[PDB]
Amino acid sequence: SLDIAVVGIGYVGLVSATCFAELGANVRCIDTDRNKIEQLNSGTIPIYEPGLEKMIARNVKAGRLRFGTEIEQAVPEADIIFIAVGTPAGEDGSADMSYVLDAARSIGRAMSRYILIVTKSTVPVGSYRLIRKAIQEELDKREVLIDFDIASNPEFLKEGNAIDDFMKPDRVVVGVDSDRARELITSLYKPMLLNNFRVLFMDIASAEMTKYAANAMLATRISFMNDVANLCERVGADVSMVRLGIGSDSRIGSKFLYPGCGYGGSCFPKDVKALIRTAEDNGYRMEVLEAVERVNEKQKSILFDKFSTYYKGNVQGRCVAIWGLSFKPGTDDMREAPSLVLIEKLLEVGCRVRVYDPVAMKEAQKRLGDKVEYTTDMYDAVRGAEALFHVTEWKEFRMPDWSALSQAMAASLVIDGRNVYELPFTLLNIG
Amino acid sequence: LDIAVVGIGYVGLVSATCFAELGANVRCIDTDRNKIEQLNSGTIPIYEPGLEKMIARNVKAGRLRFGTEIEQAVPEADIIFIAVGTPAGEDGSADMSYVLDAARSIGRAMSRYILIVTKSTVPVGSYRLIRKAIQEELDKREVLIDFDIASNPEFLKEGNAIDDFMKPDRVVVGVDSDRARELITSLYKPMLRVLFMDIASAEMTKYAANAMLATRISFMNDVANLCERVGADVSMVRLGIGSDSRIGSKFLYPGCGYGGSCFPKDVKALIRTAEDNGYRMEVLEAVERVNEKQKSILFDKFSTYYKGNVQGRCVAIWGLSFKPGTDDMREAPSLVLIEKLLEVGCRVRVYDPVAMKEAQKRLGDKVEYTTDMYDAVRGAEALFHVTEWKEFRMPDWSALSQAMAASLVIDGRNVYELFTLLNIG
Amino acid sequence: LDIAVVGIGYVGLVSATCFAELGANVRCIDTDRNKIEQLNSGTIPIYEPGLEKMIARNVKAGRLRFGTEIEQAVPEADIIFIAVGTPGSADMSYVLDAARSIGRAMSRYILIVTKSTVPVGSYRLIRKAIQEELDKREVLIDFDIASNPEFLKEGNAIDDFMKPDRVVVGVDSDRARELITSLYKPMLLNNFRVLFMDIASAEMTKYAANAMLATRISFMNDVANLCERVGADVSMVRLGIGSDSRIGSKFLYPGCGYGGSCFPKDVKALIRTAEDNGYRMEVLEAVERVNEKQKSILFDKFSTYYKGNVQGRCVAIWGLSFKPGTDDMREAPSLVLIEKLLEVGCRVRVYDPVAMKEAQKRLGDKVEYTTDMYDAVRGAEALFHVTEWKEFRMPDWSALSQAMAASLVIDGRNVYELPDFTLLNIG
Amino acid sequence: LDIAVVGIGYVGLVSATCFAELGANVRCIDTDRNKIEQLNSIYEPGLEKMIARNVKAGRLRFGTEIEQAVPEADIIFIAVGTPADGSADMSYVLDAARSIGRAMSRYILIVTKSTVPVGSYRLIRKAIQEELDKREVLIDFDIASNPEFLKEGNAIDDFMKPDRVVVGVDSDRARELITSLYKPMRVLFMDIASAEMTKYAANAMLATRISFMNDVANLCERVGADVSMVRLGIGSDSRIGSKFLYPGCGYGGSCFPKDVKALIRTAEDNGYRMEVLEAVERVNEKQKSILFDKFSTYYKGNVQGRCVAIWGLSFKPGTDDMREAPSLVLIEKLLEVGCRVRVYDPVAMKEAQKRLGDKVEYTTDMYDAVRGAEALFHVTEWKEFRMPDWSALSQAMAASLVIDGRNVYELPDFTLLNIG
Ligand SMILES: O=C(O)[C@H]1O[C@H](OP(=O)(O)OP(=O)(O)OC[C@H]2O[C@@H](n3ccc(=O)[nH]c3=O)[C@H](O)[C@@H]2O)[C@H](O)[C@@H](O)[C@@H]1O
Ligand SMILES: O=C(O)[C@H]1O[C@H](OP(=O)(O)OP(=O)(O)OC[C@H]2O[C@@H](n3ccc(=O)[nH]c3=O)[C@H](O)[C@@H]2O)[C@H](O)[C@@H](O)[C@@H]1O
Ligand SMILES: O=C(O)[C@H]1O[C@H](OP(=O)(O)OP(=O)(O)OC[C@H]2O[C@@H](n3ccc(=O)[nH]c3=O)[C@H](O)[C@@H]2O)[C@H](O)[C@@H](O)[C@@H]1O
Ligand SMILES: O=C(O)[C@H]1O[C@H](OP(=O)(O)OP(=O)(O)OC[C@H]2O[C@@H](n3ccc(=O)[nH]c3=O)[C@H](O)[C@@H]2O)[C@H](O)[C@@H](O)[C@@H]1O
Ligand SMILES: O=C(O)[C@H]1O[C@H](OP(=O)(O)OP(=O)(O)OC[C@H]2O[C@@H](n3ccc(=O)[nH]c3=O)[C@H](O)[C@@H]2O)[C@H](O)[C@@H](O)[C@@H]1O
Ligand SMILES: O=C(O)[C@H]1O[C@H](OP(=O)(O)OP(=O)(O)OC[C@H]2O[C@@H](n3ccc(=O)[nH]c3=O)[C@H](O)[C@@H]2O)[C@H](O)[C@@H](O)[C@@H]1O
Repeated sequence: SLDIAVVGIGYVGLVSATCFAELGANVRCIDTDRNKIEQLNSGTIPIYEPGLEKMIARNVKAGRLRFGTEIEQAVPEADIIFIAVGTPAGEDGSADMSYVLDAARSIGRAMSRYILIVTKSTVPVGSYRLIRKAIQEELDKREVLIDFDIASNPEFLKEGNAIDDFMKPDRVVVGVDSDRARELITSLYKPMLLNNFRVLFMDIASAEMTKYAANAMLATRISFMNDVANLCERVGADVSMVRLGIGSDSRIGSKFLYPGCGYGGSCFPKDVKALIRTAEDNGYRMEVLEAVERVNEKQKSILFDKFSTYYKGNVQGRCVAIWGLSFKPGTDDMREAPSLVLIEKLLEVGCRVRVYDPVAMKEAQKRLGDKVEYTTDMYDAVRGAEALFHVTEWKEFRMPDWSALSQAMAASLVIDGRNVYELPFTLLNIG
Repeated sequence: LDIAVVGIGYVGLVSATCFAELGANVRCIDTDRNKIEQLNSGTIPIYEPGLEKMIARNVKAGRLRFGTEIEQAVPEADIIFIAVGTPAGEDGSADMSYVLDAARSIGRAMSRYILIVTKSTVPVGSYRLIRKAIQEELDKREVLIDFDIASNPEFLKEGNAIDDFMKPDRVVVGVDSDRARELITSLYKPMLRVLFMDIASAEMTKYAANAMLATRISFMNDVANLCERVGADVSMVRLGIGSDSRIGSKFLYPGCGYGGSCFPKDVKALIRTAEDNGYRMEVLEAVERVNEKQKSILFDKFSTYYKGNVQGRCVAIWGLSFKPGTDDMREAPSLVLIEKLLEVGCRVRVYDPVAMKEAQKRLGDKVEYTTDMYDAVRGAEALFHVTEWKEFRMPDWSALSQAMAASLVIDGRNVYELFTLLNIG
Repeated sequence: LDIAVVGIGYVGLVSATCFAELGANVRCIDTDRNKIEQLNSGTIPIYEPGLEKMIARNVKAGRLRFGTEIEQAVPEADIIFIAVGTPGSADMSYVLDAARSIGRAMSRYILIVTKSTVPVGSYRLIRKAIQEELDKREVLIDFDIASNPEFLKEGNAIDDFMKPDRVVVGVDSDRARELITSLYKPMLLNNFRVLFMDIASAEMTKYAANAMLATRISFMNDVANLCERVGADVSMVRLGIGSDSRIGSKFLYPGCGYGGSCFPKDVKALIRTAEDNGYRMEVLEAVERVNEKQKSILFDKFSTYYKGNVQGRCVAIWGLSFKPGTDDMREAPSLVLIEKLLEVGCRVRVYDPVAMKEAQKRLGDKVEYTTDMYDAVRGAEALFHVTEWKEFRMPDWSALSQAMAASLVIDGRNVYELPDFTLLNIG
Repeated sequence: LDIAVVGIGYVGLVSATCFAELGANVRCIDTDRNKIEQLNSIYEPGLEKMIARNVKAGRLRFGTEIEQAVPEADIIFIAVGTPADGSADMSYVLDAARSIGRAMSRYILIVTKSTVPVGSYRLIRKAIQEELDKREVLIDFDIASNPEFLKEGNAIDDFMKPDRVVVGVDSDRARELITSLYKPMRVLFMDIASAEMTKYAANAMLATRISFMNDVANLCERVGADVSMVRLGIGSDSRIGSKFLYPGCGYGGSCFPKDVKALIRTAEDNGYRMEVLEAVERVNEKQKSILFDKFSTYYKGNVQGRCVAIWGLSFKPGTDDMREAPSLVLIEKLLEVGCRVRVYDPVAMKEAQKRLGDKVEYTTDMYDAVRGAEALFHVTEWKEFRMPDWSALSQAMAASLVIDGRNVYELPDFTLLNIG
């Protein structure tokens, strides 16, 4: 088989460790957070990633998945170790490499024999050199002579579809600088990729850049379509028709062209900013990406502007309802969510904000406390509301009872940030 | 069906010819007597593979005829297509004079119901101006004749237009009446993926499509330029991101920029449309800026290589057209490179298998026109590969090195693996 | 919309639950009162990925309710789906029973949509059955009938339903088209890929799609079996042909045959429909012959390897369900293997992550049920890998070698490449 | 690279010409001096003009002597025909192999692009080696398989923009050399036998789809379903795909009929019966009788002396090729029962005359064909037939009956019969 260690319990580490176990590997998944580690082991933590809770539980029961807090205990047990720790934005916008290098030093401190270290974390081009050096310095301090290889294997799964994205990926990208790493990685993924061995091998630097360019291009599709939607509004065109009209060109493709109230999540904002910053360090300005960022920042302001413009600037103190708080459907994650930008402005003007999300309300309460009203379901939310904002397109919002909404609301006004509705109400949307 | 098509650029000529191929009776019209004259004698006014032969058989069969008079075509036609150019106007706006000219001729000549379909790339809302122009001529003549207007944008590439027309990824049609919808359906159904929408949305679709493709290129050019500074391989990065089905693997090639008669003008026109409406298209303006800078990269590589010492050097250029498979040199990256080489007093030898006459019209005696690729490099201290014509793909490196004064190749299209080779990313 | 769905099989349960997840009010009906109680309470095990949790949340939210009386749900429904069983002649009694019940309860216009796989022309009998009940009641009420076959596969049912390649709908009225459009438009955010056709063509499409899938498989099994004899690699062949965009890369995997109720049922249904009309489906008859023979291949390789002397040998089987992700063993290749093993007197140890309770219902004490994949192989002289559950993918071969009496693996799904073992596979 | 290509059918001529267009120095060889004289001075879009520019530019040359081309080439392609006991005729391929062996002066890579049965590469090596042996010379060489996937009449596009390139090799030297050839122009490397099998399996799968759809169409007719709607309904499943699902009056051409048969024969020689393919073949043979039978049934068996018209003779649009054409089965049966047959094809009429002589009347255009016709058969879906003037047809015909073997027409007076 393989013995695999994974460092990190973010989506990436948790999903990857769990899926490798599901595939028959013996896996140890490690993190510094002892509380969460014990809860993952016990099955006492709410998990909203579809299928993940049961997949963890079955692989723990089967004895193929174990959770721990000590990298130094896992290293001598593993044939391959994946660094899948966070790379959040640093104070100046560059990728914060502190957690990645902490893991690398721990690996070097505990190494007992040859091991392959694979960096799955999103790390700037050249990072593999810093990781290698950190590991080697620890071996030197120890005065030991132990062989190892490093590789890059960025992850491309999205929150909300993580297991399917991991188990049936469009491709797997792998940066290597050795035959040994290529062989070991081939043998790891060959049994998984039954349709076609679609592992793309390349040099390490190129694999690291690939992750940045991918997320940057996705963000660019979205900001591009946002600018087009906003223009459509002024000239009397229908952006959903335009989307169909251009996505049908096979050179463009039909996915990730949805305009709306912006992209959120931790990843696109942090990764676009880090790539911009890597470029600046090298004397280069990334003008397309700078524009994509500016557009997205403005787009997160539009829902409030629609609401205030409908009411001709008279919105102080009104009651409103919001459907959707998470940054996208299928998660409790609210990092960089457009909902928070809307909420913050609504609070500045003293609105009474009633919120509902099928999963993210505990996270919302962690962020907002008593500043908003938490409601039991979508219909409870709209009681007495003078506007309804549809911000995150969870499936339960898709087919509302408009009659019931109209009876419950103070004013029959819906502002759709995700362009899902057609009325049988005044409906405002993007484009 | 009896169809008229106005215009004999690739859009009008290819659509007219293909409609005839499919069994329609087609009259294709233009104001240029000389070009029509050549078409009547079996010579095409454009460089389009397979076209002259397709015309020949369809003229012989009696399904295709050419003319210079809209007013004689109109009374015979069930549907007339406006497919004339909409080049950049003086202020970057789409020049609508040719389109409205055609619209007015149609209104002068109309005798009964006709559907007018605009295939020309026209700004959103142009259908309203076109209807008004037609109505005004009907009003002058004091006649009472209904008509419909539709948008059917073109997605053809010069040089591969027949294949693009005959096997399209989709057909986009903007209509505002059932009668127009039924009539266009009956035209396309014996060919075929048909997207019906309102007229404004069809007009916008054409600009948005062209703008997204330009966007892909400028995006990849910024990535390529960064790759160079950080030691990543942009060919591997292209493979790595294009393999995601959300992005796709086509139209991701970095190089020395985009040119032609379509992207620069359509991107400009869309940015201007925005400005007229008090909106700034931020992504597109940045896409435009990146592309303008990218057309300077080849010369800058050359100059940096010779450490700024370039005066009086002989150089050779492979490729002059803005892309392979055409004589078209509008906004070509080659012209930006040549302009700069000339400014610093380089001796410039050029070869293109198709575009040399067009180059000669543009440059006169300023560059040396050579007979073949190997003839171009004789005595050269730099070879620039600017346009990726197929014949340039497998060069004899011995034959080159022993003919050139210096074995330097600066590849603006990332086709070559080995001389010193400079490339993009 | 207020929607009713009759039937609590894969198709009925998944459609009902997904419609409620999308915000509709849904009543889901079946005669089985015990199972209906367990569905409302969230107390029946469900191995369809995601389904148990989605049912529970929609029940709790009040969008999904299970019941036993169709006649209760009809006056409250805008659309009613018939998704009951139609178990090579089709038993239509369940569909027509539902149709009659609808006719007895109808108070106003309703659209009746048949999602069950039914013979071509069934819509005419369904309309006639409903009308008889209206006539008997002396009521004059208009209604429409439609066909909306289901294309989901077991093990991926929710994703298949929520993000389908297409939705096929047979209709004969604008009112029905408009109503069906209003149901699906909100779901299909990427593009509206509802294909409207006449009702008979929608019925035929369901059988023809499944029959084409079966045809690809039997085609590749004949190619794999030839590959063994001429020294070609069928995995390289699959890549070689699947890369032609006119062919495509999906459902080309040769193996120990196709199972499940659906492919055999639907291939046979077309064969029989042809015979009923003086025709013969020659390609499909061959596809079925090839599949029958393919289900003997694993045993034949085992016997040949031991030169026909196999009585009294212990063997182990990994995988019992007809495919991974279900407990469903209907027409499973595992059962054909097990039968032949028992017919020659081999001792059979079995393991499947999910299907062992079903296997015990089917086999009783005929085979030994084991606790995990490694327990299964203890003392075995051959290991058959029949159903490619993921936990089987990366085995500890040394452990297998130590536990087994002989290191022989016979792989009916072409997943393994050896790192001491002998590996036999298909092509 | 210096490349030689042996064979001047569309496979060899297109491959040779496309290699030259891409900058290679190419010598293209055939045994027929007049065809080579013509070329230095087939029906295929764009190929005439591509040959001309590459001959002028001195990258493409035609010759009759393999012997002269071999010591000049880095890579030689065998691209001669393997026409149909039913097994593949290997005589042309082996002739080329022996000539290469007779001429070799140094290491060369021999690439077989001809469609050849699994294991043929062994015979090819043996043939070349025996010649080297006869000469008592010690020269190493490699052999590879590189099957072609070109469709007649869309061949340049198929070559230049292929879905994939398939290469069977048994040496790293061959792999590097072939990689160096294609990279400047998605390449699947495998062992040689798997490459040879891939070609047969691909064509057999395409045939299978057709016969599958023809059985479904014929059934649709009997149960009141519309096979065009069924085609859209099943091809929209991404597992199936929407291309190459068109029922009609059968597949023809040289390729599918002979390759299906050859594969069936390879299997028999190996003690295996390909039951799916044998059924596919049977269905297609019967399908080519469907048009005539629809005509005879329509007229209640009383057909002697009636005049009929046929639109389309070639096995498919875009070619003059009539090998195994459904039109020939239709015409032969029409002549048997004493019908008078008028034909029109925009390209294939000279080929038809070679096969039919004076047995049919050749006409000038689609309208001339239907004059006094009591049935019009649409057999090959050439584009000029797509928007007929149905009034004009009505007036010219003796009876307004159209029998469509390609399901292209919907009527706007006429009776239309079609397949499914
Ligand atoms: O680096 C990462 O970990 C991941 O980041 C993203 O995944 P994620 O941010 O979880 O989710 P997405 O589905 O990309 O959504 C991002 C945001 O874009 C928005 N969005 C998405 C698509 C669209 O067309 N329009 C649009 O506004 C979403 O609603 C959401 O707010 C990428 O999609 C993953 O490939 C990548 O692996
Ligand atoms: O390349 C990959 O990543 C995927 O390849 C296949 O996925 P796919 O070809 O999309 O097929 P599925 O939709 O997962 O399964 C469809 C049918 O094919 C069958 N199948 C799949 C794989 C295989 O090797 N043999 C085989 O018969 C399954 O049993 C099932 O009935 C595998 O089934 C997945 O485990 C894997 O994630
Ligand atoms: O509006 C039009 O009539 C046409 O404009 C373009 O066609 P065209 O400009 O002829 O040619 P492209 O192949 O799109 O090339 C445009 C430019 O981009 C460059 N390019 C193209 C692709 C690429 O990946 N990278 C890149 O630098 C080309 O070399 C060329 O300079 C579009 O591709 C057509 O879909 C459209 O119909
Ligand atoms: O009519 C139905 O209810 C369903 O029947 C099948 O779904 P199902 O039988 O549940 O599952 P499949 O994944 O199609 O598996 C069928 C069998 O084929 C086998 N298989 C599948 C794919 C393959 O390439 N090779 C192969 O042997 C599988 O292992 C399994 O035994 C169809 O795939 C669905 O589209 C259809 O809706
Ligand atoms: O047409 C359909 O059946 C599918 O269309 C979309 O699916 P898809 O375009 O494949 O996108 P997903 O993978 O579901 O989502 C990708 C990203 O796009 C975003 N998205 C999706 C839909 C939308 O309207 N707007 C939008 O921004 C999501 O928030 C997510 O971040 C819907 O999101 C699916 O729920 C639906 O089943
Ligand atoms: O071996 C070869 O050289 C070629 O054989 C065929 O090409 P070809 O026979 O020239 O033409 P096809 O377009 O495949 O048509 C074959 C026959 O099938 C019929 N056909 C095709 C497609 C269809 O859906 N239905 C159908 O009846 C056509 O009318 C024609 O009679 C294959 O398509 C090529 O990929 C292959 O390279």
